[PDB]
Amino acid sequence: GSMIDKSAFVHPTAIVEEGASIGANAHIGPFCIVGPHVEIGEGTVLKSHVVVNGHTKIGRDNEIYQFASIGEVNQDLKYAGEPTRVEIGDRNRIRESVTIHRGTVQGGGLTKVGSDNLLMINAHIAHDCTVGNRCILANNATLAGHVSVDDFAIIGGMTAVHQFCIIGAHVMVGGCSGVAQDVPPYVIAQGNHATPFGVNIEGLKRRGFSREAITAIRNAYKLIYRSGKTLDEVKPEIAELAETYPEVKAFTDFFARSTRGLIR
Amino acid sequence: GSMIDKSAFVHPTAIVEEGASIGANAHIGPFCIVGPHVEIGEGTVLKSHVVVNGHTKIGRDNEIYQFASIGEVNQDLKYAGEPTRVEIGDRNRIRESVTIHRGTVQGGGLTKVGSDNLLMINAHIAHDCTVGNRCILANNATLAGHVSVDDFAIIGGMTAVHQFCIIGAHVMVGGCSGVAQDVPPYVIAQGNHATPFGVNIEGLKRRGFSREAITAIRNAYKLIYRSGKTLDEVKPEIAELAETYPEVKAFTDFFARSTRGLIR
Amino acid sequence: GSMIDKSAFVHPTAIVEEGASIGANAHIGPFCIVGPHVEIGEGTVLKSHVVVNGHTKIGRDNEIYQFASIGEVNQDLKYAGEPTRVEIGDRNRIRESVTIHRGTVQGGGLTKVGSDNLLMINAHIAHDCTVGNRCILANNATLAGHVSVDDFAIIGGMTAVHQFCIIGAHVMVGGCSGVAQDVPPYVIAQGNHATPFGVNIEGLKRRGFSREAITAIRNAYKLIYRSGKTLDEVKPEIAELAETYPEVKAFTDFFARSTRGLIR
Repeated sequence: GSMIDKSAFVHPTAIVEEGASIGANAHIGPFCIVGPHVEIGEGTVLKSHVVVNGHTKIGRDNEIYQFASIGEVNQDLKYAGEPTRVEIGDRNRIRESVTIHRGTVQGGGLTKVGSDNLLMINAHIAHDCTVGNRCILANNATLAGHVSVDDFAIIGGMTAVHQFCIIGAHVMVGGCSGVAQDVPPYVIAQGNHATPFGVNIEGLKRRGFSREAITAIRNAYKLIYRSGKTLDEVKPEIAELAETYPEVKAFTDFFARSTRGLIR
Repeated sequence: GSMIDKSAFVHPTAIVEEGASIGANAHIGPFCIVGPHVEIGEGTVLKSHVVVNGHTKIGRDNEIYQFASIGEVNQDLKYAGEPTRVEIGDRNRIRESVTIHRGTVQGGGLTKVGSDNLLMINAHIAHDCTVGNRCILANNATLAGHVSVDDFAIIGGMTAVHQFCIIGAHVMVGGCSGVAQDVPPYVIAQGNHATPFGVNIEGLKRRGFSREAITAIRNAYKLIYRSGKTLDEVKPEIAELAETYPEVKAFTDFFARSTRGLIR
Repeated sequence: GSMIDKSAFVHPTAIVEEGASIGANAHIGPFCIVGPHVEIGEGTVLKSHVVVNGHTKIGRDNEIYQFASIGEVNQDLKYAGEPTRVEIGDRNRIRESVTIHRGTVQGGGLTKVGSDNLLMINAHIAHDCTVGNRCILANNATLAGHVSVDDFAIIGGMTAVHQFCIIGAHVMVGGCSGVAQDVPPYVIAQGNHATPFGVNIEGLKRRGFSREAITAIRNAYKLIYRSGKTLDEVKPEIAELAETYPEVKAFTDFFARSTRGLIR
């Protein structure tokens, strides 16, 4: 851009600073503020009273509700105004009072959110987080700095995830929990600090996983949590199992990324 | 209406859409948005920065504080824009960032709030909830879909009530709790998941319950929780006790509505 | 004042009521409301969408983010509109949706916040609280009425502190906690209800405490929590220890103020 498409609507009370890019059939509602380094994709709606600023790219067909703050200065004590970034994909529902903060130089400079996510009232995405696709952050859920939340994962209401933790794909974290370590893919976690409670079987079933994939995932879970062996001992057994059941590879990929140890 | 009473005040910066009904001596503050299917009763005040929309009826002498969202699209994954409803009674104090969402077709189409309630900062009332009269939802308290909160009940700060649960009349739920089942009237509940901790005796005393009513309620509580009998066994004993002490009937009425089992 | 300094900026969309005092190089952003009894110090910024009202004094070089409410009517059930007060010092970072409420007549009439504090998203400071200097209240942290939070103390995310409690200097309260009694200075507290978990040693080290001061503080901690003696018995032993190690005096000063008993 730096231009507002002729088919975009900008409310007379909104303040869209010169340099902002606004795509076709987007809608900027009353009392919105949009900074000059913001890009808003085709079909995206900011309902009213939304602040979007920083070097922030937002994709298509998003709906962003009142009192949300996107691209804002993060809460890291070292941050000092560096031109860091936020990227948000397509078809996200970003509800009232959601906060998504910009990255830090030290943390890699980017906070990223994928597509088809539901971020419920007052959900918080800290500096340097990566949220994937089709995730749900329930009311008042909070991701601290540098947290990853992989595809399909759900974070229950009033749950806090501690800095640097990885929440694996298809994880379900129960409400009123505090997650202090990494959560392998496909697992249910609950408590404070959260501990594992088996495989997210209902989730996998609903998402079309085969009988064989669910059994294999359960077997990888048992290797980690029931076998009594060390993680070092089970890593090759899991890779071996993944030679037949491709879904089990998700564990191997996760172990490579994990830095905080596993919830146990 | 669809009209604004001559004695109502609408701030020049507020946006009240044609069709909205606004009663005598009501006050719509700066930067408020009021949709065309909203009705606002006599004496009601929207302080500033309030969004009210949907098919939403609001009674008299309410005070609604900045950054609250009333009548908004709910967070149910099946909701698709159906013209569902919110009803709010009289003399409620609805504090900053409160969210009250509209109902779902599947859930019965109505979210309802009574009168003389205090909804503290960031309290959340989900689709299809029913809050009665003289209730208190403390800071960050969250009601999931289809939750009932009966007269005089108090929900402590940072407490989540799970979908479909019934919180009985005069219940006190402690802070930092997660309520996963139904709570009988007159009971104190605390923890995650919350468990019963006797009768809300101080509450009943302050509200003018007689010595005999408090004793009778304690006896119904003991039948449920101390006697060792099944709920099926105690139901007739409680109804029998209610033949003398009318306040005990609240239990019978509650059992008829309960669907999630009792906190134990 | 009651005047706006010639070097202050007030956005054309802001509503600053006649009588408000606004200092040099202050900045009142779009859609802000500032009441007539507000004083805003030199260099203070209200980003946008901020409500400041009541008899409220705000110092220099503060940054107050969107959707924060400062000076607002408190949530005490007895409050009835009395002209009570808020005082806020210098160089505070007050993040999105923070609420700081005015005092009560019964509680002493003042809510006070010092300098160099970080109040993270949705932090809550109730009527009659006193927050000192260099404190941190993390996301969704909540102080109930009449709570004191002394210098350097940190309150973790989603943590509630109960009414009248004192949190001592250099305390660290972990996330997802509920603090129901007083916390001595220099202590780590965690849980619901929170219990003590030793001295905040890492905090003291980073803040430049000497080897001897840290040892002495640990010895006072052991007197309270390990010795098996009553608090009455240890008070003179702690005062005796403070004759050599001045930092230990913080305990004696704290005991004098404490009213709720100690977390144990």
